Amino acid sequence: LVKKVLLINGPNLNLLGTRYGTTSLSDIEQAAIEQAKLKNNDSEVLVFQSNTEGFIIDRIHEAKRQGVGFVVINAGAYTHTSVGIRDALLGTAIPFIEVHITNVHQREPFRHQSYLSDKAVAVICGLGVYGYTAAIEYALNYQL
Amino acid sequence: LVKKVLLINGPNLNLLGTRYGTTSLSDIEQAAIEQAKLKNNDSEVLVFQSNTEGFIIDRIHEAKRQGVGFVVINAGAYTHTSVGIRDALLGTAIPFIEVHITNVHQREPFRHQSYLSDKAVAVICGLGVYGYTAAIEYALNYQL
Amino acid sequence: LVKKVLLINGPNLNLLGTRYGTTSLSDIEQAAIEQAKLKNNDSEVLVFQSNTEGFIIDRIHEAKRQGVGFVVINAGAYTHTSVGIRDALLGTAIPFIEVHITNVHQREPFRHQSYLSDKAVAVICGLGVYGYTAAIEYALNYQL
Amino acid sequence: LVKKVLLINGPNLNLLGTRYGTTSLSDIEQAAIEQAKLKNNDSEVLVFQSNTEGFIIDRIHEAKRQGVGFVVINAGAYTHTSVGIRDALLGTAIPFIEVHITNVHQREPFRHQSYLSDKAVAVICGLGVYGYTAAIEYALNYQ
Amino acid sequence: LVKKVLLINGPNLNLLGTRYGTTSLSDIEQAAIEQAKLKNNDSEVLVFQSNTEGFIIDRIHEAKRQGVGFVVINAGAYTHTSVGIRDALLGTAIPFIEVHITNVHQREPFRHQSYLSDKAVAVICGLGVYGYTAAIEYALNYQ
Amino acid sequence: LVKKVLLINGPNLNLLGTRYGTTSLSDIEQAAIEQAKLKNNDSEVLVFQSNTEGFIIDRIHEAKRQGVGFVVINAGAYTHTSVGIRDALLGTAIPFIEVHITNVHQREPFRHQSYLSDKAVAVICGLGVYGYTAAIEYALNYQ
Amino acid sequence: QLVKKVLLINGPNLNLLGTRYGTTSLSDIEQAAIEQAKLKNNDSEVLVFQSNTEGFIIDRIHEAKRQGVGFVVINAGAYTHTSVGIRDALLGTAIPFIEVHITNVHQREPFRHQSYLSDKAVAVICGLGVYGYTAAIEYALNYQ
Amino acid sequence: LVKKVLLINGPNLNLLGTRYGTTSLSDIEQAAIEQAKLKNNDSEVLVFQSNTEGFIIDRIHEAKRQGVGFVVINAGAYTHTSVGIRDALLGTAIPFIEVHITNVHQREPFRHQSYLSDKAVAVICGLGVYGYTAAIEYALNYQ
Amino acid sequence: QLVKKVLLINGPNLNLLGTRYGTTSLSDIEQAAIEQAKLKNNDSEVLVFQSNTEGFIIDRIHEAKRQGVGFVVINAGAYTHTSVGIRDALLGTAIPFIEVHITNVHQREPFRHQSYLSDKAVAVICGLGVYGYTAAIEYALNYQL
Amino acid sequence: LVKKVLLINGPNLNLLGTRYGTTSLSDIEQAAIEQAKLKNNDSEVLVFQSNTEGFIIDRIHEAKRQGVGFVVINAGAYTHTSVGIRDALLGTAIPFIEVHITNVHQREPFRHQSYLSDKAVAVICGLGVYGYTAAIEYALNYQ
Amino acid sequence: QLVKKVLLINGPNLNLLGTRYGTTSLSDIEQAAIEQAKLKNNDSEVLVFQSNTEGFIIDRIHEAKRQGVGFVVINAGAYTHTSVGIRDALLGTAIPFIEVHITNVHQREPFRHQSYLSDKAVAVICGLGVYGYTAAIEYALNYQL
Amino acid sequence: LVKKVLLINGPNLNLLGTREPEKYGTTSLSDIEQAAIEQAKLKNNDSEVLVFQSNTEGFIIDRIHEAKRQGVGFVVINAGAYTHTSVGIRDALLGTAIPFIEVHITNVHQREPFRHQSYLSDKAVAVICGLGVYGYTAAIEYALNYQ
Repeated sequence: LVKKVLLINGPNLNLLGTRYGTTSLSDIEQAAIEQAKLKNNDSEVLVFQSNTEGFIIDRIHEAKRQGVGFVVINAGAYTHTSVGIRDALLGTAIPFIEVHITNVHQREPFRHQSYLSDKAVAVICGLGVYGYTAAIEYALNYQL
Repeated sequence: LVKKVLLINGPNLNLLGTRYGTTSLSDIEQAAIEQAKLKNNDSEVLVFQSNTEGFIIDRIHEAKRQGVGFVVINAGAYTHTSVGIRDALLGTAIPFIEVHITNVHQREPFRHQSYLSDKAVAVICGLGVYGYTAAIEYALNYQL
Repeated sequence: LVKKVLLINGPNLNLLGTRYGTTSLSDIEQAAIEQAKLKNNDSEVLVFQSNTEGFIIDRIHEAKRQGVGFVVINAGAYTHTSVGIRDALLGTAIPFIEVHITNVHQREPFRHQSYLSDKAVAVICGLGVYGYTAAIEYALNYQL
Repeated sequence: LVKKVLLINGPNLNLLGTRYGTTSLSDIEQAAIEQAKLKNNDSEVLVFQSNTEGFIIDRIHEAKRQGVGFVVINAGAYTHTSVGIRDALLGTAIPFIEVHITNVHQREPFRHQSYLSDKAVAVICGLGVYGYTAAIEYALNYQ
Repeated sequence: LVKKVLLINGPNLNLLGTRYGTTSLSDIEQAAIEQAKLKNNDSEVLVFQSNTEGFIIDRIHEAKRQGVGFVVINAGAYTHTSVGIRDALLGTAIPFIEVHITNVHQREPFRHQSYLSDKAVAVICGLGVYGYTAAIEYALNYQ
Repeated sequence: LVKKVLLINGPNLNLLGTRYGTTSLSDIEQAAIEQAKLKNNDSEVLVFQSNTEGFIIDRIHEAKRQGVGFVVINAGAYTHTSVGIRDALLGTAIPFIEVHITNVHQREPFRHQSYLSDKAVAVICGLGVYGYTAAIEYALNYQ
Repeated sequence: QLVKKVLLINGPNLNLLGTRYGTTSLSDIEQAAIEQAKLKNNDSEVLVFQSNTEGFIIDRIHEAKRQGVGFVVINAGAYTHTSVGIRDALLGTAIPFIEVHITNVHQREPFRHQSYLSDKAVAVICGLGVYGYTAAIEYALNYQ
Repeated sequence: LVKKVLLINGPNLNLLGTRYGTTSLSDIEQAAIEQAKLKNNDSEVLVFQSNTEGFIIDRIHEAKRQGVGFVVINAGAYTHTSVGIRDALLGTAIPFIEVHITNVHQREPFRHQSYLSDKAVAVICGLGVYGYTAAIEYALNYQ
Repeated sequence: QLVKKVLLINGPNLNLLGTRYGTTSLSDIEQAAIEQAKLKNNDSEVLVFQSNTEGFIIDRIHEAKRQGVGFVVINAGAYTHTSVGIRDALLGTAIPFIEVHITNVHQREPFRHQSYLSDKAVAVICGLGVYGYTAAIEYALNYQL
Repeated sequence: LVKKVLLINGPNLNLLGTRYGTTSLSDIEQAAIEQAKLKNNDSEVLVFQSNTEGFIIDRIHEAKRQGVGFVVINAGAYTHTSVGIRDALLGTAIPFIEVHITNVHQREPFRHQSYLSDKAVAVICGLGVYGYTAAIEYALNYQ
Repeated sequence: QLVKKVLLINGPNLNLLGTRYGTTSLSDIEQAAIEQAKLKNNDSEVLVFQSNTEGFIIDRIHEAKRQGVGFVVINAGAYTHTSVGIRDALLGTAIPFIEVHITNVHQREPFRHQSYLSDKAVAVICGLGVYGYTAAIEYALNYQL
Repeated sequence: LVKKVLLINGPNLNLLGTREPEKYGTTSLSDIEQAAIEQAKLKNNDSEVLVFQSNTEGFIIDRIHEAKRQGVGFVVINAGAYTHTSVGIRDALLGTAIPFIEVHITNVHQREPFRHQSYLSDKAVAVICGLGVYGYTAAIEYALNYQ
């Protein structure tokens, strides 16, 4: 049963929500950190965001070294474009759930393809920032 | 916020799990009925399952006629095939979440297309039975 | 010269117009009946609606045994998914007209496919409810 | 309530029915001029036919200078090839109905694409010549 | 060795042959029943036909409840559109054979797609009604 | 047998050969006129070229009034784009042969599609200017 | 009035059955077929052919026509997906035919789903194992 | 470097902008004329507009004949349908720039394919009416 | 100078015309071609070949190079649509060629629209019936070497 | 009107033209800086180039923080592959024009897809370096 | 233990290298490979085959199995793009194989980018010139049974 | 002949040894690099192989530029994932005009269709794929012998 979970957010996700509710990246991350703290059995949620593909891959490599046992990832645009992230998650063999805040199926068809869905444990989309909470409950419940 | 959610499971879903955890349709429906009751506050989850497309359309008209304010739906095979169910939801104007117990993106490509996906609030898939639970949390916090 | 005409409407048609002018399914049916009576030569239009594919197929079967000479059909969603309805029409050998109240060509690409059009005598589409009236005028003047 | 309708037929339509019942283009046009005549209230149906794409565009342009409120068009072959005719109807903002005498869905897959349908108010096909009468009734009743 | 075989006919099949021999669904149902009697070894063929998808699914479910060990199915139209029936067969885990009386490959390219073939044990198409007999012979020898 | 043949050339072909040998449109037209005249049996080849689709359809219509019994056509770009010409040949019911001077399959993918080839008696393409001669022999021998 | 002379043709690689799933050999299938016919008291016959070379199979079909063969039962193996020349020879000699496959090709790589025989075959039996041939010979020996 | 330039506008462009600001085709044609007059070095910009494919092909041919060195062209609908125009600019060998007032990639995906882009010297599009000015500056500066 | 030696190849099943739609046999065609050259009365020649086997037609094309053949007129029949190998034989010996189809292939099943020859042939005549061959031979006999 | 404009150039662009006319990236950057000074009203053009997708994303976020009013961007390869750059421009809501020095439609089919075009204000491609000058002129005139 | 008996197969047209782009011939490549095994000095052997006829290459694969060939290195030429029959022969006899192209097919017509061998091959080397064959044989000769 | 060869390995390749060993083997990236370096040493004519690996697209592009500056005359590259996604790498290789060979350790053609497209293959001198680590050695022989 998983104690170490890493939340990753991809490009542009630092900009929520400067433009549709004031919910920021900082919020999501915090709520995730606190989610685990509150199980009080040393679960931990580590957090990372970047706009660089390679850096997200670097972070995933790091995660394995770190004994991270699950990843909740919202790869933002990189979902549609990055085989590299897919190969990283496969490569280090860490199970993961793909999060999208909005319903991608509502948008441009290029967004309906993902390089993560078919290898994710699960894909949550359009559940809002709550979608990160649901993934993290799943994660903290998953057998090593 | 919503007070009346309706859970629909489509064809074959009565068969779980006769064949991969001995978790029944019956269990899912129950857990959900409970989920709302435990919210203390006049929330309620009605349940339906049919093998027949027409009858599921019928149930969706029925749901509007009785003020159902949100649907959580696993259409099973019908996700890939039922334009009629999409139009029943659209035509009654009830928001909905598509559930899939398993991760469809892992399966045959025909199962990658859904006629519900681009009109749903969200689509949760591969989160196991838990996915009904998170659809229901969301539903019960959705404003009318 | 055709006496017995059967108007069929498909799934969700029961629902006009509760959401765009207060023109109900019931109205269309009535108008269609009166059209045939108001012809004075013992013409007649029978009416049917269902949300179930199988039921529409059955109704087309009895329509043969009942000697119906022509069918005017708004199949609603089943236009795009029902090879059964198509085969029933071919199988009983009743000529038909496909009706769409609104212009399907304005809508999502999937709705441009029909399983009726290439077998229909005509396709009227976007002419509003008057679509029915023109189909029936045409029906009534077609040679048995 | 619309009063000035223009019936447009595209290429080859001049040749019905020289090859399935003696019904000429000239009949369809006459029936349509007379249909408005009978409405009894200062409706009018103007008629046009050409085999030239630019000419049909030219016509649609002048339709708007003339205050045509609605078009009923059978673009013939141009249904499947003419973005310009689509753009003319859009550019002058005249609502329209698309008519085909026979049921194109019965014919070659190339004829299943139209550059009109998705901008048309309605599309009637396979209703035979009655298709035109039906479009006009509709036209004469619109906003 | 399999003792209980279910024969399912889909939508419109009740209509053979009203219009291409004098062979009805009732006949095909009856051949099939006798065929298993004649074997002598308490084999059994149960029959079903329905126009409704959900009802054919409902039946496949019942079929497991009943110990049916093989299904010979001519899904008619539903071969091309019914993922629900596919999942019923997979979900009850009853091995099956897809029959078509006529040769689907000779027809509209949409009829070449099936939701059954890739999971069927065999597909027989165009062998006429005998198509059913072959499928039952095979059924009655499966382990 | 056919006596009256119409040679049509589509857009731009007025410009051979100004850029892969010196042969001009009026050379080709000359040769066709004489090919038929030199039969010595009151055969006749009429010639036409235009850059306007509409006018090429007009001409194919006149050709029917004229009793023209076969058409040899090189439609230039219109091959790839004009259902209207297709439908004029079909609508007047004149049989025709499609001629491209250069081998079109050697060129851009779009030029592989034609709206004439599936309705033509034949397609000669890449046989140089002589393609027009072979088409006219063939024409002049048809029923 | 029924067919007497029948040609069983098997294509490339089929000599190799079953040397890798159970010891039923090509010669087995060929002998069973010969004996199927003789067992009819009535002068039917099965001729047998196998070849790895396309041209030779096409030559054999020409020869079959010279010999007054009224029906071919063919398993073209790999050539089913690649030989227009074989399809054109059956069409060319106007001999009817049933296409056989021992295993269910629909189960396999999508390229194997397309045939140059199916749309001109009388029937396609595929996946009925070896009995596939037997049933094709019954049908054949009963044909117009 | 190039002295004589032909600005062509295709179907429907006569209508700008009667319907989205008051810049008329005529304003554009003028500015372009004036643009080349101001260079004072003897440049010149001829202008043409038509709704008929054939006529634009004719015009392109005459421009060759009168030593036009560059063509700035907004073909409207014809970009997406006219292989005939492509073949005219190719056949008279005159370099050319494709202009679109509005950003075409924002619209219906059919308007994404163009039978000019891939042979044009440049494609300017969505830069508004200035699209024409820059095409011409570029034109007037070209070997 | 001009091409003096021309090989006519016919592919599979074409031995069968017209046993099934006028009595014009494969042999009639080959004779006619042979006669066409002889009649230029100048030491031109048409050599004729037909097989049902892809390999053998590839072989024949190789031989043709050895023999100094300078042009091929080919009706590959069904191999038109399936045979990369014939295409590469013609490319690899670098003999120029004309594709001939007796009937109009564009009138038939969509798969017959594709050819592995058309984009490398000097020309493709198709639908001009048997005269297709005569025309390809006139062209070939006038081609510059 | 806009005062602060950002010139972004993507990967490989620092290599011009080290292989097709000596015009370096520096040259283009200065021209652009200069264009704005000479407007004499404190318009300002900022410049940035990177071969790293993440970093161009960083830059666009930074531009927003700096109150950049408009972006003129040649994303080089990243045009065809980077949903991230598009979402950064969408995310910060800075209007932009896409530049390509060469005419990309002349090149491989993949270079015909852009993840910028349908969201850009305009797309200039093939005017060579003047392309940047035009995009900047336009930019500095945007309200 | 390790593969002792390797079969080198070359498909249609390859017999014509290099008659048109450097003088290296089929025979050269064959000889080179025969010697490669000889030098290992451990009773390894390369057998060689070329044919333009598909069926004959299918037959050669069967014969190989009967002979106990344990690896095939094949440049099918054009048949790569068109022969399910060849593919099914290597699958059928279960001999592991490597697909060679002398030149880089990915640089050529798009049809040449599809192979019926690649997804079943151990590796595919292309554009590595005639060395391609040598690299394939080195690998073969180290492959465990 | 060529003297300076640059071996580039793309993202994830640094995990050779651990990464998906059923598919990629258990020889580390470091061993592949050392083997390459020594391959050139042994040609005994002052050939040299230089090595580079990054998870970052931009960094690989930077490196390819750096290589023209240092007179590298040939590239042997396993772009990893970037084979299927990086037009930018392709443009860097084309912009510096350095010849290259595309290496795949596994046979990509047995894998997901996405992996059958490459943005290097059609411009590479050769593509070697599925020869496992030997792949690298053979691309390096090829380079060291190239004009």
